[PDB]
Amino acid sequence: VDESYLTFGVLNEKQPGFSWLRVAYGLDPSEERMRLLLHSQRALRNVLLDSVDFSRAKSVWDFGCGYASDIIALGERHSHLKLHGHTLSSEQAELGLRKIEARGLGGRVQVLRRDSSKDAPLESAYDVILGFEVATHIKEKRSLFQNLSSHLREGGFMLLADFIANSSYNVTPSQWVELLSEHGLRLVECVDVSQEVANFLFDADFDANLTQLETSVGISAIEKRNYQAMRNFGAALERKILSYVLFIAQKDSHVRSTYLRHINQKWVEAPAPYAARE
Amino acid sequence: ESYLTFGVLNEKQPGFSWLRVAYGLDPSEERMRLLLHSQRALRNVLLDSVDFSRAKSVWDFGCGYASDIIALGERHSHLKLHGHTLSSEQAELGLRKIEARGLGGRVQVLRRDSSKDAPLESAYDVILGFEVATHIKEKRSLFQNLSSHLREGGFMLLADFIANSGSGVDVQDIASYNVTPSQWVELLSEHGLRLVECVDVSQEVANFLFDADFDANLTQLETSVGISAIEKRNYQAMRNFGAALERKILSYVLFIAQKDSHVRSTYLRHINQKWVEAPAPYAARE
Ligand SMILES: Nc1ncnc2c1ncn2[C@@H]1O[C@H](CSCC[C@H](N)C(=O)O)[C@@H](O)[C@H]1O
Ligand SMILES: Nc1ncnc2c1ncn2[C@@H]1O[C@H](CSCC[C@H](N)C(=O)O)[C@@H](O)[C@H]1O
Ligand SMILES: [Cl-]
Repeated sequence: VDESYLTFGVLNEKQPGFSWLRVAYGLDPSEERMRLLLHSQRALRNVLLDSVDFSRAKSVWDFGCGYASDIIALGERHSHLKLHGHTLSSEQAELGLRKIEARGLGGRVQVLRRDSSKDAPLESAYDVILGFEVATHIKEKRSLFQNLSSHLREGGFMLLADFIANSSYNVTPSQWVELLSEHGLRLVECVDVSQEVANFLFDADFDANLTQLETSVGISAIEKRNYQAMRNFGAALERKILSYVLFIAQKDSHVRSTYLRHINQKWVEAPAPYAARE
Repeated sequence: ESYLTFGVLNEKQPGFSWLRVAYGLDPSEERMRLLLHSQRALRNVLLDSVDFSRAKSVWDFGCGYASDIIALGERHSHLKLHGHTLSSEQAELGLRKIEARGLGGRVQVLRRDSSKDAPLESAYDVILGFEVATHIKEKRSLFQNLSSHLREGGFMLLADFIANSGSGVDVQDIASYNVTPSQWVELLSEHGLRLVECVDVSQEVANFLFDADFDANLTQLETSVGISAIEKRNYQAMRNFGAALERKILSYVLFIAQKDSHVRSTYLRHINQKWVEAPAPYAARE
């Protein structure tokens, strides 16, 4: 089961019989529920990717790329792009290589075993940097954002999907403003998808389905634990303890540091609700 | 003349008369201080967005008597600043003001039509337009000329007007050709201009312009001082413009935009529509 089937998605309403886990693992045979799973996951990614004219981009850096599904998809869609992914796992980089070669993308899509908090990437200035739920797993956040912003083209896009702590490593609204502002990163938009991700994750039969999943399919103690966290994460979004937010930012060395903090505060504290889009 | 620009007051000030204070009929030093502070506060909404130490060239595409670019030139000694004006005599007066301050090298005023004529430089870091586009009918010609001479990532800073009703398309003398929210979205997006922010200062300018005794004050100005029919006409137009803001037939909006050739055109329209339809209230500012 490709990692992309196990990502978050956005659902506008909870669907009474929907279980993301049963559908992703093919345990639910409903063709409509499968198309809903895939659509919701594509819709979440699209909030970020629809901002970028990739026909005018040359290079993309995913600084926590997993099994490289996102850069593989972009590389298949835009044949001219060079895409570089970072992972901390030597084996995960090997699995990503295998997927990349099997799709003929080996010439321009790479996965490197590099620590994005401290290891420079291949290119001096990327057009787009992607991070789907990576920054919250990284302790040295200023070291990370220094490395990211140093290797981002002026005017280049940084596209993040990450969490805000409203009260692993949780980041408060005021901390996000400073992390972005200190590194010359100007938000174009924040989009709050908290409730819609909570809707996607809500599974009234979750514990039953997770057990049923573990006898039918084979899932490791690691995988089981990871899915338990996703369920708990949905509950935290429901309770508004956390927010799940999409950040569309650009490198901007020409805005004043006080004005940069003004406009980043506007978007971090008053993100656009997802339900008001087209 | 610069004492006759608009300012922002957060609430109506009883006994404050922009006309009495500007001319000196009111000898209050505190009120004179308020008048200048309010006019600076309006400019600063736009000017505070730009790190001018990292800018090299500024284009004021409708510069009046060059007051704005002279001030910027004296604050930032490295800046080149170019102003455009339609008349012949305004340029001459501006250049004399410029030369009287030793700014002749760096600051220039040209008689050029900004809707059609190319500026001196091919790519400015900042383009300024304080109530200029409202006097320019050929909006697409103008914005093509502005954007094609703006650096990638450069700032365009406009003080201008959104028409909210049919009556607000033309407010006599002060705001001649105002366009609707949807027309603003198209004018900006078609030319690769992305809003960072819109700031609505309508009510605070109406507060600045409010004078319950304007008529009596205007007659005193004619009695004590000498003003021409063209001056008298402009001052009544400013009073009536303040009333029009109170009726909300138009909005006085500050636009902070950047040239952005890399954002998708559908997304560019989304984020420009957000700011034109939901501008930040000036009052929410700290
Ligand atoms: N400091 C760091 N440098 C590089 N990669 C990191 C990292 N910290 C976490 N990661 C990577 O982030 C990934 C998991 S975080 C979430 C998964 C990822 N968004 C995806 O789409 O698959 C893993 O590949 C992990 O190696
Ligand atoms: N098409 C055009 N090209 C260049 N300047 C123009 C213009 N249309 C109007 N202007 C200029 O805009 C100015 C009037 S609008 C006045 C506002 C000006 N920013 C100021 O502070 O004084 C005049 O100088 C006029 O010549
Ligand atoms: Cl004109």
